[PDB]
Amino acid sequence: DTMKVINDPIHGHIELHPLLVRIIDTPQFQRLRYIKQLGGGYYVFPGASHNRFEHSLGVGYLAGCLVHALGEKQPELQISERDVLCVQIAGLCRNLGHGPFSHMFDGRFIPLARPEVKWTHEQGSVMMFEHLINSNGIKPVMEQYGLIPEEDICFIKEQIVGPLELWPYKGRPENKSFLYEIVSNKRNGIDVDKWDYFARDCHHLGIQNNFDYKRFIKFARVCEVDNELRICARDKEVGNLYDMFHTRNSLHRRAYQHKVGNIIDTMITDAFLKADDYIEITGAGGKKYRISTAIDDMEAYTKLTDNIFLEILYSTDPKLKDAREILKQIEYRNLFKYVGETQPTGQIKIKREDYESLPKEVASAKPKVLLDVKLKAEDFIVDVINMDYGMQEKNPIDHVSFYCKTAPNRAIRITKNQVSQLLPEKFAEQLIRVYCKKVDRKSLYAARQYFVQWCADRNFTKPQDGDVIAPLITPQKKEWN
Amino acid sequence: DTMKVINDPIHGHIELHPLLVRIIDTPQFQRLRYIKQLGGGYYVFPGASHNRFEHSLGVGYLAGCLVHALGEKQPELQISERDVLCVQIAGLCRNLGHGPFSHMFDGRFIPLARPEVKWTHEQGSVMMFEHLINSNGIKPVMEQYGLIPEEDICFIKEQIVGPLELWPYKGRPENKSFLYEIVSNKRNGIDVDKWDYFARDCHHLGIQNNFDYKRFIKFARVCEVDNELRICARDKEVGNLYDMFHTRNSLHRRAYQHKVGNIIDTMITDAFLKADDYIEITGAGGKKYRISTAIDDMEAYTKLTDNIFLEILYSTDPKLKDAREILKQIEYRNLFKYVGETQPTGQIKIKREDYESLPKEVASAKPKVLLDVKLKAEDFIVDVINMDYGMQEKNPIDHVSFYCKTAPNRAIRITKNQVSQLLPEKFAEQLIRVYCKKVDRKSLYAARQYFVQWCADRNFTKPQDGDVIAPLITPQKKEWN
Amino acid sequence: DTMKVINDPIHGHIELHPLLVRIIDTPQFQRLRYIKQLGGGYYVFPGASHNRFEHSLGVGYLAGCLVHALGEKQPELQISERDVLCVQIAGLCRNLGHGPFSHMFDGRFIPLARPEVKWTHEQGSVMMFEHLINSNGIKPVMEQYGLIPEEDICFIKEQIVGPLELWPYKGRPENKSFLYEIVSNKRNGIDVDKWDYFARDCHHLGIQNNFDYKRFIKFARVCEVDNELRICARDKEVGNLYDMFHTRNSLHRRAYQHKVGNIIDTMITDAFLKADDYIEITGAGGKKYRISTAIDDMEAYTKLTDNIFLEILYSTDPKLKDAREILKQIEYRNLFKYVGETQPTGQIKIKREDYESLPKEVASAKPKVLLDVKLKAEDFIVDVINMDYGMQEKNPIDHVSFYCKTAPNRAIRITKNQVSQLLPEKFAEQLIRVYCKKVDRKSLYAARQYFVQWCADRNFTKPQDGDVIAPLITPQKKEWN
Amino acid sequence: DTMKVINDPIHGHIELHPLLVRIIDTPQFQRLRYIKQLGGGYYVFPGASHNRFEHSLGVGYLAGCLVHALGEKQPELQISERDVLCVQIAGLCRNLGHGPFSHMFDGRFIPLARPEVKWTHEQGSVMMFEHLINSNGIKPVMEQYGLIPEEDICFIKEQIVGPLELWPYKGRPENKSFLYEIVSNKRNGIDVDKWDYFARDCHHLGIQNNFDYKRFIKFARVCEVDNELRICARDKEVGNLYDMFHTRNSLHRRAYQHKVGNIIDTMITDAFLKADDYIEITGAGGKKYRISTAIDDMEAYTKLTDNIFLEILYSTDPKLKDAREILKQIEYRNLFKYVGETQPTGQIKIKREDYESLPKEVASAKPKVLLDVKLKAEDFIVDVINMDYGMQEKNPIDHVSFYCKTAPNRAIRITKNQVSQLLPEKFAEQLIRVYCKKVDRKSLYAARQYFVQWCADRNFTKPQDGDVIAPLITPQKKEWN
Ligand SMILES: Nc1ncnc2c1ncn2[C@H]1C[C@H](O)[C@@H](COP(=O)(O)OP(=O)(O)OP(=O)(O)O)O1
Ligand SMILES: Nc1ncnc2c1ncn2[C@H]1C[C@H](O)[C@@H](COP(=O)(O)OP(=O)(O)OP(=O)(O)O)O1
Ligand SMILES: Nc1ncnc2c1ncn2[C@H]1C[C@H](O)[C@@H](COP(=O)(O)OP(=O)(O)OP(=O)(O)O)O1
Ligand SMILES: Nc1ncnc2c1ncn2[C@H]1C[C@H](O)[C@@H](COP(=O)(O)OP(=O)(O)OP(=O)(O)O)O1
Ligand SMILES: [Mg+2]
Ligand SMILES: [Mg+2]
Ligand SMILES: [Mg+2]
Ligand SMILES: [Mg+2]
Repeated sequence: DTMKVINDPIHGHIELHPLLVRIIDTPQFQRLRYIKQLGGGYYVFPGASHNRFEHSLGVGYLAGCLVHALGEKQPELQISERDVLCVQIAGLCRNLGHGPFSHMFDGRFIPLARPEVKWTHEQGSVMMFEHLINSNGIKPVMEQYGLIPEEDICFIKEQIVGPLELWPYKGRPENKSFLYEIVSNKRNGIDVDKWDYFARDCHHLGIQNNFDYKRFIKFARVCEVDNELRICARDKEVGNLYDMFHTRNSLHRRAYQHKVGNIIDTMITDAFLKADDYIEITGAGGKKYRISTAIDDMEAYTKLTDNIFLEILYSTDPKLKDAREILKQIEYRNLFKYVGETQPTGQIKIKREDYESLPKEVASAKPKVLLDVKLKAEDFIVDVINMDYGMQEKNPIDHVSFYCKTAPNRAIRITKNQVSQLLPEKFAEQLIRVYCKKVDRKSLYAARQYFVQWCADRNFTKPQDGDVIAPLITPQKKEWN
Repeated sequence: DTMKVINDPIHGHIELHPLLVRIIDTPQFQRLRYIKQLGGGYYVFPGASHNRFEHSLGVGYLAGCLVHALGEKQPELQISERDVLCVQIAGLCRNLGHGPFSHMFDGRFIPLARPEVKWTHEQGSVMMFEHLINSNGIKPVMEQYGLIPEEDICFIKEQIVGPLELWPYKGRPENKSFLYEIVSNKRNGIDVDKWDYFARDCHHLGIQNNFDYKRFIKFARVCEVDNELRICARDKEVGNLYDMFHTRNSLHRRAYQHKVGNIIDTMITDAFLKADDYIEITGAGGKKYRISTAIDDMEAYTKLTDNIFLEILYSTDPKLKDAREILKQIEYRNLFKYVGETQPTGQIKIKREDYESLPKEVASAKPKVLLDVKLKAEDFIVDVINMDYGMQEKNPIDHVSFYCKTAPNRAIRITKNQVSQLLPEKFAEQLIRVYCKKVDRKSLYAARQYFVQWCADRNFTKPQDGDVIAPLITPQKKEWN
Repeated sequence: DTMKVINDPIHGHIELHPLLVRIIDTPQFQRLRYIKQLGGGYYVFPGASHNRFEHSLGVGYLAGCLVHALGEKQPELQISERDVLCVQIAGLCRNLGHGPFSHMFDGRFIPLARPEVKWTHEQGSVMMFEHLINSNGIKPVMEQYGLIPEEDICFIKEQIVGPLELWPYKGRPENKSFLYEIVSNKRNGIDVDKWDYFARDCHHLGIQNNFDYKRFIKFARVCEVDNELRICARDKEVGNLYDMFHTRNSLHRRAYQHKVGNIIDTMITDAFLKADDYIEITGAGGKKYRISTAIDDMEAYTKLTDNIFLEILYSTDPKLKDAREILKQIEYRNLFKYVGETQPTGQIKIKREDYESLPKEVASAKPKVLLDVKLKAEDFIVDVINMDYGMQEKNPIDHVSFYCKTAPNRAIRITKNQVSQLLPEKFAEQLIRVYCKKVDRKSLYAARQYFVQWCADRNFTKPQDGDVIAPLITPQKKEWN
Repeated sequence: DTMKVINDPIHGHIELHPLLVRIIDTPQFQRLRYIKQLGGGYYVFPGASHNRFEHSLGVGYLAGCLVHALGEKQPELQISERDVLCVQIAGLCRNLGHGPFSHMFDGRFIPLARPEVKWTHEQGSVMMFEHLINSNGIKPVMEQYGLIPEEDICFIKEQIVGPLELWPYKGRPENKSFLYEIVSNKRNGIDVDKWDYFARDCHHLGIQNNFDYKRFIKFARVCEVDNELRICARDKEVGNLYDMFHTRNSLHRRAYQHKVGNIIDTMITDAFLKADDYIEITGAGGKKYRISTAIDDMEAYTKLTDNIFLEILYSTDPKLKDAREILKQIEYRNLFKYVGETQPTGQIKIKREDYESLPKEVASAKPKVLLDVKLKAEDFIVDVINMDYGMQEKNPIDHVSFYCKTAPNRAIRITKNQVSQLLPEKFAEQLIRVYCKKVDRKSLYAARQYFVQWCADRNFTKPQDGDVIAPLITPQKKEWN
C-alpha cells in the first residue's frame, strides 16, 4: 500500500504494512517502550537497556519472514495475504501482556501478590490485544485490508495463548496447522519469538549467539504429519536444533538467571509488595487499582510499566517509606549476599508449594561449629530455578519432524541415539541459590555454614566452593570425599 | 573491596577500580540509567534504547585506556596511578548533568523555560559531581586510594568544564597539560567521549561506525608544542581524523538531527512547558521545585529524569490535561507534519535572536496562488540546526599536532592542502526545517506553498522536492533554473 | 536439481539456481579461487586473504536482490524470471577477466608488458565468459531454464562491458533500460559490484564500512527519465550517496592504495616482467603462451593465476634467477623504501605518457647539500595515483535521479548546492609517491633530499614530514615558510 | 628497527616486537601464506579463504596477551620480558609444520603415503622452527633482545611439541610450569591456539562464535596445584569451559568434518598419491624429494604448499594425467557421492587397524533389493571420524583447576555432577561416513542399499534417512521399528 520502513539493529531495514503501523501506534502497544526485556538483568549487564517494544517489532518481522518463505517454496499451501498479516499481527502482539521488569512481574510478583489467580503473560497478551483492538477502532482497518475480524482475531489470540478451549483450533483448519508453529510453538518451542530474543539479547548483553535462524528458515518445509501439515526441518540439521536449546540454556545460566540479576528482581519484587497498598493506578471509569490488581483492568494495566519503580523511588508519601528504602538499597548496591548454589539428586523434584518451607530448613540445620551470630528463616532467601529444554522432562527434538534431501515431502522422525552420544542425558534440572539478607561479614560466614550443612543434610550436590567457604563442614559428607 | 569486571557490549570486559565503584553506586550516578542517550531518537530508531549510564562507563573506560597507553609508551611523562584515577573519574562523570531526554533538555527546554539562566550539561555535570561527592562521603575513599581531594577534585571538574576561572588550570601543572585533552578536549575535540558515543550509538542505531579509536590510541604520542606537552597523532593518520569529523557529521545528518526525532523532541518540550507549573519535585529540605527549577537544587535534579514523561502521561490531574494531551498525540503518531528543509546561501547566517521571528516570516509570504485555508505564525515551527566540525567556522585539524616516523618527539603541523583536495571547503552550515502544526491535507499543501515562497524570498536554497510540492512557485526563481 | 544454499560470511545463506551452479562449476569460474581480491594488499592487511571467487558469488547474489526487489515493488516493470537469471549471471561473471593479483595485472603489468594492446578486466570478463559457455555446453542448459541464448548472452555481456556495438543495447529494449544499471553502472557507478566489495573487503581488511546497501535497495524505485526507465533514489537519501563515494575514497586512501601494498604490487610486476620469457603456459592446441600473451588465448588464461608467483618463487632455472630474486626480496621484507608523497596544485595534471620521465626529473634536481652517494633515474620509482569519484572530474551525483515521498513516479534532479556546503569542491586529484630502490641508510637520506628539492622545483605541495627528512631544503621555499 | 603495528580483522591492531618481525620475515614463516587453514573446507565454505599465516599472528598475539595478563595480576610469578617474548615466539611458530591444505596432509596424505613413519604437525613445527632459526641468523637477534638461545629455543620447542626429554622440561623450571599451558596445553587443551581459530574460523566460515576468550583471560590466575604452578579458572566460570568444548564439537560437526569438505580433502589426497612419483621438489644440496618425502628435508618442505595442487592442475606431463584428472573432477563438481552416516551402539568401538577392511564389508553385504549394478570394495569409501573433547575418553574439565572469590590462591577441583545434569554423558564418539566413487544414479541407489544393510548387519545406528533411501532394507531390523 505504502510500507513504513524501520531500521532495527538486529534485523536491518524492516517493512511494516499500514495495518501493523496502526496497531503499533496505540497507547497499548507503545506501552512496551517502558518495560525492560531482561528486567533486573540491566543492573548487571549495562548493555541490556532494550525494551519489549523493539523485541516485538522483531518478532513480528520474523513471523512474516517464515510465513513468506514457506509460501514461496510451497504455493500448494495456499498461504494468503490475509494469513501473512495475521501471523505478523500475532508476532507483533504476543508480548502485550508483560508487566514491569518483564519476568519479575509474572515470575515473582503476581504469584506472591495474587496466589489465588493463575496469571501468564500469554493471558495478559490476549487481554491487552483485545483492549488495543476495541480502544482504537482496529476492526474496520482489519476489514479494509481484507481480514475477517471475527475469525482472524480468534486466530491471532490462538497464536498467542494456545487452544482457547481432536483439532482444537477455530481460527484456522488443520490444512493450515503449520501457521500455529511460527509465533508461539506449543509443539516443540522452535518459534520466531526465541529467534528474535537470542539475537537481540545477545547484541545487548555483549555475549555472542551460536544459533542461525536464517539457516533454519531456508531449510524449513511443510509436510504432512498424521493428516496435519506441519513445519519440518531438514534431517541433517537436527544437530543445529539440539544446539538451539543448548543456546537457550547458556543464555539462562549466563544472563537470565544471573545470581545478582535474580536478587535484584527479588528486591524489586519485595519493594513492590510493600508498596502495593499505597500506589494507585486509575483504570476504567476512574476506578482505582493497585499494582497487584491492575491485571484486572486493561485500561489500568496500560499505565503499569517500569515507571512504577521510579514512582516509588521518588515518592515522599510516608506510607511508601518501606518500599522506597528497599529501592534505595538497590541504588547503593546494598544487596542481599549470595551464599551459594546447589542441586537436587536423582529425580528428587522440589514443587512450587514447598518453596516457602526452604528458608526455614536452612536456618534449622545444625552445623557443629561455634558461630558468633545465629540466623533465622527470615534472614535466608532460597531461589529455585527450573532449567529445562522448554518441555519439562521431555526432549523437544522428539517433537520435531524432518525431511530428507531425496524425498522432501516425506516427514520422518529422528531419535536421540541417531544423532550423537555427546548430547544431554536428561532435559530438566533444578538450581537452588541461597542468599542472606544480613550483609555483614560475620553473618555471611555463618550463613555459609548453615547452607553447606543443609546441602549435606538433604543430599544435595557439594557447593563448588564448599571446601573454601565451609572447610569444617565438607569433610562430614563421604560422597564429597 | 577489589576490582569489579563488567561486560559492556561495545568494549567487552572493562575493569573498574574500587573507588570508581563507590562513585558509581550512588543515587546521583545511577540516575543516568533513566536518561535516554539519544532522547526522541528512540521514537525513530527502535534500537536506541540506551541510556547515559552505560555511555558513562564507556567514556570512563576509554579515558583510562588512553592515559594508560600514553603512560606505557612514555614513562618520561611521569603519569601516576593518581593521574590515571582522576582521568578515569572525569571520564565516568562528565555526563552527570544530563537532563530528561538528554539534548532535548539542555538544547530546547531550558532555553525556552529559563532564558535568563545560561545552562550547559558541563555545568550540570560539575554541580552533580559535587553533590555526588558530598552526599556519599567520597572524599575519605579518594584519600584511601592516594588521591588528594582538594587538588584532584579541582582537576576532575576542570577536565569536565574547562578552566574554572599563561597557564589557566589549577588541578595539574603545564608538564601534565596533555591530561586535559582526554575526557573533554577543548583544543580540537578529539576526545574519548566521542569515541564511546560513535561506537555505542552506532551499535544501537543500526548504523555502522567507520572510525577506529583503538588505532588512534596506538598511534598517539605526547610531544612538546610551544612549551606545552600535548597529544599528537602520527602524520600519516591525519586522513583518519578528517574522517572522524565527517563521521560525526554523518551521525548528525542521519540520526541525531533526524527530522522526526527532532519533532518528537520538540513536542516533548512543548508538553513539559505546559506541565511546568503543576509538576512538583521535592529537593533539599523538602522545598519544592518545578521541571524548570530543578537545575537549581541538585537533590531535586537527582530525581529529574525521563520519568517526567510518564508522570505526565499517566497523570489524571485536570491541570495537566494540556500536557498529557500532547504526549498522547505522540503515542497516536499525530506529529507535527514536516513541510521542508532549506539552507542559507553565501555568508548569510541566521542569528539566535531571530529564531522566534521566523514562523511569522513564513506565514507572511505571499505565494501568488489561491488557498482555501490561511495559516498563522503559530501554525509553523522553524527549527534552525547548526552543523559544524565542533569549532564553529574553524577546521579542528588545524588545531592538531602530528609527529613523523623519522622523529617521534618532534611535533609538526599539517595544513588542509597538504592532505587532500577532496576535503570540505567550509566547516559549518545551517539547516532550516519547517513543520506545520495543522496536520490535515489542505493545511499541509498550503504550508508548502508558503514555505517554498519564503525560501525564494530570502534567497535560501531550493527545497529538494520543490518542483513537486510547489510547482507554481519554483519557476519564479531564476537561480533554481 | 533445486536450489543450492551457500553460506557466505558477508551475505549469510544465499540460494543459487541450478543454472548458476552449472556456470560456477567450471574451470573458468573456479579459476577465481586462485586470485586475491586485493593483490599485494594481503601482504599489508593479513586479513585480506579473500579471492575473486567469493566476491563473484556476492555480486551475483546482490544483483539478484536488487532486480527481485524492483520487481516486487513495481510489477508494471514486467520483470521476468528470465530477466532475473540474466542479471544474476552477469553479476556472477563480471570478474572472470581478472588476472594474477587482480589490479596489479590490469593496472601495472599488462600496460608495461604489452603497451600496444589496450586491455580491461571487462574485456577479459566477456572473453572468459564466452570461453566458459563454449567449453562447458552451457547454452542448452540456459535454454532448459527458459533463457534464449542468442539474446540473453548478448544481454549478459552488455551488462559486463557496456555496449558491444539513441538506444545502443541489443540484449534488452529501452523499457528495460534500468536492468543495465545493476551489475555495472556506466551512468553513475552505483552498482552491486561496489556494494559487495565495500562489505567484503572491510570484513577482511579489519576496517569498518559506513555504507548501507540494504537501505539503498529498500528506497530504490524505477522512474521515467527522458523516455528511459532508470533506477531512482529517494530525494532525502542523496546524503547517503555522497557518503558512498566518500567511503570508496576512504577505502582507497586506507587500503587499496596503501604505500607498501602498492610497492609490493610494483615488485611483483617487476618480477613478472623479468620472468615473462621463461614461464610457459599451454593454451589451445598445445600452443605455448607467456604471462603477457595469455590474454590472447582464453584456454591459457584459464591457467594464469596467483600461482605464477609461486612458480617463480620455487623455480631453480638460472634464467629465472633475476625474477626469483625480486620475489625473495619480498619475502625477506627487503622492499623499495618509501621516500615521500606530494600533490600537484591548481589545474596542472600529469598525463600517463609522462610517468616514465618522472624518475629522471627527481634524479636531476640539484639540492644544495653534500651527498656521499649520487643516485640515478633507475633508482627512483614515481607512482602516480588518480583518486576520483569514478567519473574523472565529474560529480556522479549529478548523474543520479531522485523521487519524492509525495510523487513516487516523478524523477527529479538534485544539485550539489542543494545538499550541503560541507561536501567536496573537486572530485578528482593526484597522489605522487616516490620510492627508492637503493635501501641503505645513506641512499635513503640522499633520495629524500632529491625528492624534497624536486617538490620545490615543480611547485608541488610540501611533504608532510619535509622539515624532518630534509631540514636543509625546506627553508628555501618561501610558500612553505 | 622498532615495533610493527599490524591490523588483524579478529584482534584489531596487534603490536609486534622487532624480534618477532625478524622471525616472520623469512621464507619459512611466509610459507604459511600459501596454506589454507581449513583445507578443503574452502571448497564448501567460500568465506574460508584464510591461511595459516594469519592464524599464526593471532596465536602469537593471544599467547602474549595471556602471559602479560598473568604478569600484571601476579608480579610474584616473576614473569620477565624474556618469558613474554618466548611465549610469543612459540605462539607465532606452532603452525610452521602444517602441510598443503593443513589437516588433509597430516590427517590423510602422510598416513597413506608413509605409513611407516609417525608424523605430526607438532614435529614438523619443531623442525621447521629449527630450519627458520638456522637459515636466517636468528640466534644473534635473539641474544640482542636479551634471550639466551640455548635455553630459550629449548623452551620454545617444548611449548610446541611437549617434553623434548619428576619435572620433564628443560626450557624453564617448575616455578614457571604455567608457561607451558598457554600455547599448546597438553594438560586439558585450553590454549590460545583454539581461541584464535574459534574466532578466526567463525569470522570466515560465517558462523558466530559463542565462546569469550577475553573473559577467560580476565578471570585467569596461577595457583599451586600439588606443588606445580598451573593456570586456574574462577569456579563460577566452569560452565563457560564446558561451553568451550561444546563449541569445538559444533565447529567440527558443522565445518571441519563437513561431509563434502572431507570428500574434497579425500580427492585431493588421492590426486597427490597419484602425483607422488612425478612431482620433484629440490631440497638441500640440490637433492630431490617427493610430496611424501619433503617432510625429511626442511629446505624442500619450505617449498611444499597448496601450490602443489595447481602444479598438478596446470601440468601437461602425461605421467601426471591421472592426478590432473582427479583435480579436474573436483572443478566440475564431479565428487564422490555421499551415501550415508552411522555410529556404533553402546560402548562398541571401531579399531584403527580395521579401517581398511570396512569398504570390503559394505560391498559384501547382501541387501534384498533388485540391482542392475554390482559394486566392489574399491567403489566405497568408509571414513571413521573420531569426535571427542580433545582427551580421548576423558572429560578435560576434570583436568582444570579453579579458585574461589574468597580464597584466590587456593586451587580446587570441580566434578561434572557439581555443574549440570544437562552435560554430555560420554566425551568421545565415532562417525562412520560412507561415500561411493561411482557417481551415476544407478550406482548411488545400489550403494545406499548395501550401506543400510551393512548398518543392520553390524548393529550400527539407523541412518537418519534410512526409511527414505532404503525402504526395502529398513523393516528387517526390529530395533529400528
Ligand atoms: N540515513 C539513514 N541511514 C540509516 N537509517 C536511517 C537513516 N535515516 C533514517 N533511518 C532509520 C530511522 C528509522 O528506523 C527508519 C525510517 O527512515 P526515514 O526514511 O528517516 O523515515 P521517515 O519516516 O522520517 O521518512 P518519510 O519522509 O518517508 O516519512 O530508518
Ligand atoms: N558467562 C558470562 N559471559 C559473559 N559475560 C558475563 C558472564 N557472566 C556475567 N557476565 C557479565 C555480567 C557483568 O557485567 C560482568 C561480571 O559478571 P560476574 O563476574 O558474574 O559478576 P559478579 O559480581 O556476580 O561475580 P563475583 O562472584 O565475582 O562477585 O560480566
Ligand atoms: N550447520 C551449519 N551452519 C552453518 N552453515 C553451515 C552448516 N552446515 C553447512 N553450512 C554451510 C556450508 C556451505 O556454504 C553451505 C551448504 O550447506 P550444507 O547443508 O552443508 O550443504 P550440502 O550440499 O553438503 O548438503 P545437501 O547436498 O545434503 O543438502 O552451508
Ligand atoms: N587507516 C588505516 N586504518 C586501519 N588499518 C590500517 C590503516 N592503514 C593501515 N592499516 C593496517 C595495514 C597494516 O595491517 C597495519 C599497519 O599500517 P601502517 O600504519 O600503514 O604501517 P606502515 O608500515 O605502512 O607505516 P610506517 O611504515 O610508516 O610505520 O595497519
Ligand atoms: Mg512461547
Ligand atoms: Mg566535546
Ligand atoms: Mg563498477
Ligand atoms: Mg590443542
